[PDB]
Amino acid sequence: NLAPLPPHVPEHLVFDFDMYNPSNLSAGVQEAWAVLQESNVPDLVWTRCNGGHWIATRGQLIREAYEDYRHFSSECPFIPREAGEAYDFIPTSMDPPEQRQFRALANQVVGMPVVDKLENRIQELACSLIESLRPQGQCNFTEDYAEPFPIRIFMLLAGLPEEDIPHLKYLTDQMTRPDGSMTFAEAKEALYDYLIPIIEQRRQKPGTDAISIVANGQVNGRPITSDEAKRMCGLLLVVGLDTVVNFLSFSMEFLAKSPEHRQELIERPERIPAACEELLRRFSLVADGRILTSDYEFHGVQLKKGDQILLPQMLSGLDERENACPMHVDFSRQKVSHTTFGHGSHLCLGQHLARREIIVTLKEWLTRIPDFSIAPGAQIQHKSGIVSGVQALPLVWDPATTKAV
Ligand code: HEM
Ligand SMILES: CC1(C)[C@@H]2CC[C@@]1(C)C(=O)C2
Ligand SMILES: [C-]#N
Ligand SMILES: [K+]
Repeated sequence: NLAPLPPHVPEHLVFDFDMYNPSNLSAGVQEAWAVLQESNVPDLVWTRCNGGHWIATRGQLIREAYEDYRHFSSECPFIPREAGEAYDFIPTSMDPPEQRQFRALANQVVGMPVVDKLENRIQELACSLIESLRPQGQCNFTEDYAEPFPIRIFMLLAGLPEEDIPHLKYLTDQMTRPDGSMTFAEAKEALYDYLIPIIEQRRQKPGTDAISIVANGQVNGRPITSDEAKRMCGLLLVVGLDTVVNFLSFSMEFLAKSPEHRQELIERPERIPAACEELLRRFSLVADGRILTSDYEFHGVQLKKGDQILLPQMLSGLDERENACPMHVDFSRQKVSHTTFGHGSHLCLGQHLARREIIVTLKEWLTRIPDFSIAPGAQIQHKSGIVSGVQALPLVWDPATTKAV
């Protein structure tokens, strides 16, 4: 399904890339997107897939676009256009200066101060989940750890019942990697339908959970509205149930296939934090964008008001121009460059919580299960979208090679 080429788009810039089903997906999602960085591909191309839109292929352009919110607005951040138009989460769908006031409040429920407060619970849950799997000698990492670890921590922070995970998780997945049963707009409404009654309930009987803090919060000295609160909590649910969950699987998949890298972290534990950064670069997984506020000449390309442009956060770090031998994983990499957590005024506010969950996972898993690998004959399949992920990751190991402690 290719949309008719717009009149202002030259044919030499056409590259029909499908962000929801890249043709080289079987080789790994990151490898599939990297095709946009081959020698014969321009720095900015137009794809006729998913309604038609621009795609910045190099970190230089991606960073520049994210810094220039006057021309590249977050008002319509998702492709396809229907999704981007329906997208109204706060503060991701806002541009400065109005965005800032809301970002401050959001930082209050996911900022570093909140991570320090969860420090104990994060550490405890990781050890508990891993210790329970250790004696089994096998696991389906995606649903046995990757999901429950980050999600239970989020559900506790938001004061929501763990039994609501299945439903909420399904909805958020439809917003980033839709299966076709629900449009972005339908998933958003379902999400709001779930939150509306909860927000009102907590505005009446204020609690200490993230939702209560947002619902009874203030934005630059004035009371937040129920509508605004709803839009903020919606974003929280999505950011709490998708990114970290998927990134942990890309990292564990890599460790399972690389006995040498596991040994390195076992013999030199002080490199874990640095390894986390190298993995964040190599297995970057987000790709959203912006909409043009007006006609604008960008790097020799004529963009028209209303045009959508995908600015893959994932591609900056894979750009050979930013990191030599980009597909190569080296924990000793001197200057690790990437935009995995975004760039510009929307720079991820939960990155401190994400790094903590990643580092804790690396340490506590290798400490107990230093030896493991992909299940016999298993073929790990990835899925592409606004947030890419791993469909399943069956792992196996010899229980006698593990250490309970
Ligand atoms: C490894 C996982 C993570 C990655 C790769 C990631 C990535 C991103 C990126 C690329 C953006 C900016 C998107 C844009 O410019 O439109 C973003 C925004 C944001 N992230 Fe994360 N994130 C991660 C984890 C988290 C977690 C755990 C939380 C908190 C529960 C969180 C909360 C947020 C919030 C609130 C924003 C919006 C800030 C704003 O729009 O001003 N993120 N994230
Ligand atoms: C593209 C994103 C990672 C960013 C934070 C969560 C996400 C899925 C959004 O809807 C905005
Ligand atoms: C952030 N997700
Ligand atoms: K919108």
